[PDB]
Amino acid sequence: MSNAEAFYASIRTELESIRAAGLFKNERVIATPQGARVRTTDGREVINLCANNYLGLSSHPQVIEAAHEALRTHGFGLSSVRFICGTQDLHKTLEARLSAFLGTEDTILYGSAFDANGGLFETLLGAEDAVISDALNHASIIDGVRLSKARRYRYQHNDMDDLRVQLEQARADGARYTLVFSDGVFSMDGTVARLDEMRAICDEYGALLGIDECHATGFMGQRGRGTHEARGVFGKIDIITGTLGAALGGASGGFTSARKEVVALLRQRSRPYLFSNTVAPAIVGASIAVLDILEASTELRDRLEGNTRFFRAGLDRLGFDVKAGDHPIIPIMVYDADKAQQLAQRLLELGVYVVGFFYPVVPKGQARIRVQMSALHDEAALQAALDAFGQAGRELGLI
Amino acid sequence: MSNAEAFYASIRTELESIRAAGLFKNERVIATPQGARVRTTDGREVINLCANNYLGLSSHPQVIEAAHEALRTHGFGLSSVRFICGTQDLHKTLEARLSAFLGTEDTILYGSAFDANGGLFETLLGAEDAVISDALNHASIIDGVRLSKARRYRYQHNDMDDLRVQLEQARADGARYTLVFSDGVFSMDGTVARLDEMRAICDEYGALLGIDECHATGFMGQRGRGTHEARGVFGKIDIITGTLGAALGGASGGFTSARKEVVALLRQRSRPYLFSNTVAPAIVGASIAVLDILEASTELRDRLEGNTRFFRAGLDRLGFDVKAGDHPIIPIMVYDADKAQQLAQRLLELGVYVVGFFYPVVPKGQARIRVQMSALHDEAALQAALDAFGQAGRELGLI
Ligand SMILES: Cc1ncc(COP(=O)(O)O)c(CNCC(=O)O)c1O
Ligand SMILES: Cc1ncc(COP(=O)(O)O)c(CNCC(=O)O)c1O
Repeated sequence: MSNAEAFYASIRTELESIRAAGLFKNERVIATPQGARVRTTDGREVINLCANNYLGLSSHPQVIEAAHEALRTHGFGLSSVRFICGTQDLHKTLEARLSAFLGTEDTILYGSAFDANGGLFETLLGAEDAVISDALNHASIIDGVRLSKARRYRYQHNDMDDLRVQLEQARADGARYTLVFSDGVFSMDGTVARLDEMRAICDEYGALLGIDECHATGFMGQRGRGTHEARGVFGKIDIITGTLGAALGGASGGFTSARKEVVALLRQRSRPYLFSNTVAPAIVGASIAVLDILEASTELRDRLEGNTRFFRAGLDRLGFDVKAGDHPIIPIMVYDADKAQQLAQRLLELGVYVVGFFYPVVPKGQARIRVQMSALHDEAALQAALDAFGQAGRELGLI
Repeated sequence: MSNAEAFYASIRTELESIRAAGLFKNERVIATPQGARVRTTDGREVINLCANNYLGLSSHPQVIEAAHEALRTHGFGLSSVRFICGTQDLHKTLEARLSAFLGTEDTILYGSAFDANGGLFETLLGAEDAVISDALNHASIIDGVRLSKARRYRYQHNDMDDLRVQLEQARADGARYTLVFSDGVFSMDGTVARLDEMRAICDEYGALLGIDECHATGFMGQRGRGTHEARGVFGKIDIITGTLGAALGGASGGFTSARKEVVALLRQRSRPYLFSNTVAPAIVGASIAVLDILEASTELRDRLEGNTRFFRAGLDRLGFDVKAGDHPIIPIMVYDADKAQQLAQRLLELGVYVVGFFYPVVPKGQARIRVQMSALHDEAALQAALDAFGQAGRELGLI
């Protein structure tokens, strides 16, 4: 046995253990555009209830047409980072429009929200500084923090008292600048960070407040500006990182939105911005069309909150443990990972497309289906899916 | 004076410090698609010699048309990670086509090569293991390694004796598995890793061999398959990370190519694959077309080789320290940062678009112009470029 082939055996052993634990993820091959209804390669049409396509913009024909026109005017790829020959007029326009949309001075585009978080903390903070994360922060945030030299603190999920505890220990530890950072809306449980309280706590200690808005931008808040609008702290946020790949088009891209001087240091120093490709022209162009759509009417936002309020009441009535208000992320807890695999595959047989969340995506013993509402869903599909959840929820002992 | 505002003052001071040092980067706003000639929003049309558009596919009409078709048949965004509802038949087809193109059993798509590198080492290696890196490895590789718990060794740039020294030490320090990782072609100086020697040196120690192929795929090797083809080690590479945003279209996306079990574990466990958007349908479809073009004929990479040997030989006869031929990346050292921005500015006035390279993109005191060849250039442009380089070169003291 050679070391290299030994290595491949440890990999194959690891892959076999993951199956045995029921934790192996199987990809489903979709044959159609993203949509509230979708078809797999077997030709079966099913209701998609697990997409980040909150506002239906992923296949919106005006967004689609703006991609066609940006290809015509501005080409397919740029094959360059921003500071060389990857900045088109489109990127500057989109950054201006996102900053106005979000209430910030400026905005810097990244290839993904993952890389915005990746290149944020190491650029702005040093060994003398502290970052203090909600314990449930998205993986991209944790890895961005791990790449920084900052001192790290974690506070219990949504626990404003533990947040005060950590800011005390961080100040005691001699922190110079302190950044409190959290998902605006949490990926896996739908809860909404208490930004109004956190803005107050931050001011008291003099800490910066940064949020990750991937699951808020476009629909949270009366005008879909984000969690900070819904919490009454619009214009009061130090750092917004976010994605173009959820409600704002779904294709690719991310951003950091902040005061002008923060954004300016990120262009000069942030590693993903210096060393990774610019957002593709058709993407930037369609994102500008997305902002025109959402600033013209809150209808899509309102429709989402409506469908959500409907489908949440529905799951309440059936005996599922869902709070039943608004929150387009409806986490249906099943704890056991094998149950989650069963429920996902039973619901697929009854014409509903959802997917099992289990470790390492969610913690062990806390498996779940993450149901995700879209503004696309019509009452027929909504009522249809409730029947599939009621039936499958009874066949497998959940209600 | 509040802590928050003092932080912003720090950022402002640092920006100012960057500008005083001659290290502040200013983006130029291009109003046109990417191509051999380009026009900025001030109307001036100029010769582009600093794109990653090595094969000219960034605005190739068949690549633009495939992206058009994919928008029609498969939509704009998927707004989902792969294991949920972000997998279309296109992603499976491109992963298959790429594996065949590169000589590997399977491929896993990422949002970028930056993320492919970011999600590799932490998923495959542990604290018991070792990574040995060429000292000039790309920032994305260093960042991926930093995120893993493996022990880190560096060998001197392209120094095969030092690599053996590190392989001994890593063995003497008790490494379980050892992965030797390197740029295929190096970002900032165009040198080509000595994969033939390294595959042999790796084999002595049973170390793995991994390569970052961003500046190679499409055009390195007789059939353009990679640096490994060019060194006669095709099919003998444990790990290939690489991009779709350079020679292969220039829009977005990246990949890791490896044996079936590595790729399978990357799907199960790689954080950017789990937690960041799938590649957009238009980019995957246009990528499948890109491989159709490059597998039908070698003319584009052949015209790239010609354009390079002509231009490298031309700058040599002009007195530039440039050397030989065949390396599409032509570094032109100026050392001083100011001299780098001046040279780039003077070349713009003479009708050539290049950009100064300086810290932190390259080391302090080692500023350069990174000329980059494309297959797109006619000899009238390459000749007008040479005249522009001879004039600006002798005006600023370079020749
Ligand atoms: C060696 C290397 N690796 C990874 C990346 C990241 O690629 P993506 O664009 O796919 O993230 C780059 C980008 N380098 C761009 C340049 O040299 O200008 C690179 O040069
Ligand atoms: C809070 C949060 N932050 C960052 C990211 C990364 O975004 P990009 O896809 O732009 O890299 C995600 C992805 N979330 C995927 C999901 O919830 O299924 C997220 O949920």
